[PDB]
Amino acid sequence: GYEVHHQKLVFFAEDVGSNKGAIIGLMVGGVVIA
Amino acid sequence: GYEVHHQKLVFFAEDVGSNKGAIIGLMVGGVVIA
Amino acid sequence: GYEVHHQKLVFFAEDVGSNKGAIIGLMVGGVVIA
Amino acid sequence: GYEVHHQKLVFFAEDVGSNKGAIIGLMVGGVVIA
Amino acid sequence: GYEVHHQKLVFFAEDVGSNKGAIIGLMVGGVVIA
Amino acid sequence: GYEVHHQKLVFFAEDVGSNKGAIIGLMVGGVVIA
Amino acid sequence: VHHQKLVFFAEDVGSNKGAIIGLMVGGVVIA
Amino acid sequence: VHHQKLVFFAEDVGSNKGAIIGLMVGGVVIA
Amino acid sequence: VHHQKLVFFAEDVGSNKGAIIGLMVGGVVIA
Repeated sequence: GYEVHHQKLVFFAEDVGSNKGAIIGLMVGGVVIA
Repeated sequence: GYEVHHQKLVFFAEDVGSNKGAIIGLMVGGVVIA
Repeated sequence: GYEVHHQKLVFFAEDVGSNKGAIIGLMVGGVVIA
Repeated sequence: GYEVHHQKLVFFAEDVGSNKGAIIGLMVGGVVIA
Repeated sequence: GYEVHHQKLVFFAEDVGSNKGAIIGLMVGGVVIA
Repeated sequence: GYEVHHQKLVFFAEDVGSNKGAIIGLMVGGVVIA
Repeated sequence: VHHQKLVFFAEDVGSNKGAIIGLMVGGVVIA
Repeated sequence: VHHQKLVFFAEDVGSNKGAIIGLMVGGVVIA
Repeated sequence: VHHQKLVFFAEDVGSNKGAIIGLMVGGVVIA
């Protein structure tokens, strides 16, 4: 038998988040002047 | 037997989030001035 | 036997979220001045 | 002045491609038995 | 002045490609038995 | 002045590619039995 | 030269998505 | 020169997704 | 020169995704 639980993956926030600017989760080339 | 539960993936917020600017989940080239 | 439950995938908000600006789940080229 | 051209996003074989089995672009749940 | 050209994102074989089994681009849960 | 060209992101064989079994680009949970 | 039952199935065959060739001499068969 | 029952299945075959060739001499078989 | 029952299965076969070839002489088999 197996058992897996309570994992997590977070990216820039889990409770409170703001932003003034770029956030790119994945990119191939390009100019993020921001 | 197997069992998997309570996973999670988050991106920029889970409870409260604002934004003034770009948020790109995936991109292939392109100018994000923001 | 198998069992899988209580997964989740959030993107930019789950409970409360505002926005003044772009939000792009996927993109191929293009200029986001934002 | 901006320019963007000749991008691409090829999911699964932008040419002659056989298929005997499941292909899913997004799946929030289920059981895929290929 | 900006330029962006000749990008790419090839998921799984941008040419002749067989397939006998599952292919998933995103999956929040489930059971894939290939 | 900026330039960006001839990028790439090849996930799994940008040419003739067989497949007998699971391929997943992202998976928050589950049981993959290849 | 005596041939009998080159390929043989003795019960149910659930499906088929490919070539089931009893004998080949030449030519292309793209299943 | 006597051939008989080269390939032989005696029970269920769930599914086929490839070549099941009883005899090969020449040519291309792309399953 | 006398061949008989080269390949043999005596129980269920879940699935096939490749070549199950009873004999080879020449040619290409891309399973």
